[PDB]
Amino acid sequence: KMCDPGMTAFEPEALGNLVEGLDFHRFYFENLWSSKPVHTTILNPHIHL
Amino acid sequence: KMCDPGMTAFEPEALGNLVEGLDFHRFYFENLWSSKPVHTTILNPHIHL
Repeated sequence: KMCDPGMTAFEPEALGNLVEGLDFHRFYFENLWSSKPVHTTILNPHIHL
Repeated sequence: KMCDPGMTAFEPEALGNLVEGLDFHRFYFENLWSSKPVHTTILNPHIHL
């Protein structure tokens, strides 16, 4: 819901390629994240309106 | 069916050699692929007619 159907993506899992859509991240939602303790921390956020 | 009987092949599994036929890929069809979740993604396809 929070992502556009034609979402553009640059990430190390794409190996320097540009990925379009949500099909690519689905593999990580299905396999890995479906789960040991994990803590995230956001540092120095900047927002441009 | 989709491959010619005298199919030519260059691939890293051939270690820089040119492989003819389908006997070479049979080892990978029999052993490895006969099976955990795997997702393929095709990027930037170009077709020459």
